[PDB]
Amino acid sequence: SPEIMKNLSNNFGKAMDQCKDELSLPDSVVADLYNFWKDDYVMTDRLAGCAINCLATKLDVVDPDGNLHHGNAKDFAMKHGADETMAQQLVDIIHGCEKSAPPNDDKCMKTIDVAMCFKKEIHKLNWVPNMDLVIGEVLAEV
Repeated sequence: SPEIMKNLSNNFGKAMDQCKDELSLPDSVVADLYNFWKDDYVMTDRLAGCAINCLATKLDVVDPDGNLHHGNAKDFAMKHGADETMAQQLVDIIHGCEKSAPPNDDKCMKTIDVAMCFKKEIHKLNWVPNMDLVIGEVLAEV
Protein backbone atom coordinates (compact mmCIF):
# COMPACT_ATOMS: atom_id res chain seq x y z
CA SER A 1 0.00 0.00 0.00
CA PRO A 2 1.14 3.60 -0.74
CA GLU A 3 0.68 4.43 2.96
CA ILE A 4 3.95 2.91 4.16
CA MET A 5 5.45 3.32 0.68
CA LYS A 6 5.63 7.01 1.48
CA ASN A 7 9.10 6.82 3.01
CA LEU A 8 9.86 9.25 5.83
CA SER A 9 13.44 9.72 4.63
CA ASN A 10 12.08 10.53 1.16
CA ASN A 11 9.67 13.09 2.58
CA PHE A 12 12.37 14.73 4.72
CA GLY A 13 15.30 14.92 2.24
CA LYS A 14 16.97 17.44 4.57
CA ALA A 15 20.53 16.18 4.23
CA MET A 16 21.59 13.85 1.43
CA ASP A 17 25.37 14.34 1.61
CA GLN A 18 25.48 13.86 5.36
CA CYS A 19 23.44 10.68 5.27
CA LYS A 20 25.76 9.64 2.44
CA ASP A 21 28.80 10.21 4.65
CA GLU A 22 27.23 8.79 7.82
CA LEU A 23 26.69 5.34 6.30
CA SER A 24 29.70 5.88 4.07
CA LEU A 25 27.47 4.74 1.20
CA PRO A 26 29.55 3.74 -1.86
CA ASP A 27 28.60 5.41 -5.14
CA SER A 28 27.23 2.14 -6.49
CA VAL A 29 24.73 1.80 -3.64
CA VAL A 30 23.50 5.37 -3.20
CA ALA A 31 23.07 5.52 -7.00
CA ASP A 32 21.01 2.33 -7.23
CA LEU A 33 19.21 3.51 -4.12
CA TYR A 34 18.11 6.56 -6.16
CA ASN A 35 16.60 4.25 -8.83
CA PHE A 36 13.21 5.88 -9.27
CA TRP A 37 11.94 3.13 -11.56
CA LYS A 38 9.85 0.64 -9.59
CA ASP A 39 11.85 -2.44 -10.65
CA ASP A 40 10.83 -4.14 -7.32
CA TYR A 41 14.05 -6.06 -6.80
CA VAL A 42 15.43 -7.92 -3.82
CA MET A 43 17.19 -5.66 -1.32
CA THR A 44 20.69 -7.12 -1.43
CA ASP A 45 22.84 -4.31 -0.01
CA ARG A 46 22.87 -3.48 3.69
CA LEU A 47 23.72 0.17 2.88
CA ALA A 48 20.39 0.43 1.08
CA GLY A 49 18.30 -1.10 3.83
CA CYS A 50 20.08 1.17 6.35
CA ALA A 51 19.70 4.31 4.22
CA ILE A 52 15.92 3.79 4.25
CA ASN A 53 15.89 4.78 7.92
CA CYS A 54 18.87 7.12 7.77
CA LEU A 55 17.40 10.61 7.26
CA ALA A 56 14.87 10.71 10.08
CA THR A 57 16.99 8.54 12.32
CA LYS A 58 20.22 10.54 11.99
CA LEU A 59 18.10 13.62 12.65
CA ASP A 60 17.05 12.60 16.18
CA VAL A 61 15.68 9.31 17.51
CA VAL A 62 18.03 7.88 20.13
CA ASP A 63 16.39 6.10 23.07
CA PRO A 64 19.63 5.39 25.09
CA ASP A 65 23.19 6.78 25.22
CA GLY A 66 23.51 6.78 21.45
CA ASN A 67 23.52 3.19 20.29
CA LEU A 68 20.66 0.69 20.67
CA HIS A 69 17.96 3.25 19.82
CA HIS A 70 15.17 0.67 19.53
CA GLY A 71 12.25 2.26 21.37
CA ASN A 72 12.20 5.76 19.92
CA ALA A 73 12.75 4.39 16.40
CA LYS A 74 9.63 2.25 16.57
CA ASP A 75 7.77 4.93 18.51
CA PHE A 76 8.73 7.50 15.86
CA ALA A 77 7.44 5.21 13.12
CA MET A 78 4.13 4.68 14.92
CA LYS A 79 3.68 8.42 15.33
CA HIS A 80 4.79 9.18 11.75
CA GLY A 81 3.95 6.93 8.83
CA ALA A 82 2.72 3.62 10.14
CA ASP A 83 -0.05 3.40 12.69
CA GLU A 84 0.35 1.12 15.62
CA THR A 85 -1.41 -1.68 13.86
CA MET A 86 1.12 -1.66 11.00
CA ALA A 87 4.14 -1.40 13.22
CA GLN A 88 2.63 -4.27 15.18
CA GLN A 89 2.32 -6.33 11.98
CA LEU A 90 6.04 -5.70 11.39
CA VAL A 91 7.39 -6.26 14.92
CA ASP A 92 6.07 -9.82 14.87
CA ILE A 93 8.05 -10.72 11.75
CA ILE A 94 11.03 -8.73 13.01
CA HIS A 95 11.26 -10.74 16.22
CA GLY A 96 10.61 -14.13 14.69
CA CYS A 97 12.55 -13.96 11.46
CA GLU A 98 15.56 -12.20 13.05
CA LYS A 99 15.52 -14.77 15.85
CA SER A 100 15.33 -17.60 13.32
CA ALA A 101 17.81 -15.94 10.96
CA PRO A 102 21.21 -17.54 10.21
CA PRO A 103 24.16 -16.18 12.27
CA ASN A 104 25.69 -14.58 9.18
CA ASP A 105 27.10 -11.42 10.67
CA ASP A 106 25.89 -8.34 8.87
CA LYS A 107 24.19 -5.89 11.25
CA CYS A 108 22.10 -4.24 8.50
CA MET A 109 21.50 -7.33 6.33
CA LYS A 110 19.66 -9.17 9.10
CA THR A 111 17.05 -6.47 8.90
CA ILE A 112 16.65 -7.52 5.25
CA ASP A 113 16.08 -11.16 6.13
CA VAL A 114 13.21 -10.00 8.35
CA ALA A 115 11.93 -7.42 5.87
CA MET A 116 11.70 -9.91 3.02
CA CYS A 117 10.34 -12.40 5.57
CA PHE A 118 7.49 -9.98 6.15
CA LYS A 119 6.50 -9.63 2.50
CA LYS A 120 6.91 -13.43 2.33
CA GLU A 121 4.42 -13.72 5.19
CA ILE A 122 1.98 -11.16 3.69
CA HIS A 123 2.31 -13.03 0.37
CA LYS A 124 1.34 -16.32 2.04
CA LEU A 125 -1.77 -14.56 3.34
CA ASN A 126 -2.29 -13.36 -0.27
CA TRP A 127 -6.09 -13.24 -0.48
CA VAL A 128 -7.29 -10.52 1.86
CA PRO A 129 -10.46 -8.61 0.83
CA ASN A 130 -10.85 -5.01 1.98
CA MET A 131 -14.07 -3.70 3.55
CA ASP A 132 -13.73 -0.40 1.66
CA LEU A 133 -13.29 2.71 3.77
CA VAL A 134 -16.41 4.44 2.48
CA ILE A 135 -16.71 7.71 4.36
CA GLY A 136 -19.48 10.13 3.51
CA GLU A 137 -18.31 13.58 4.56
CA VAL A 138 -21.65 15.36 4.91
CA LEU A 139 -20.88 19.06 4.61
CA ALA A 140 -24.22 20.80 5.12
CA GLU A 141 -24.08 24.48 4.22
CA VAL A 142 -26.39 27.03 5.89
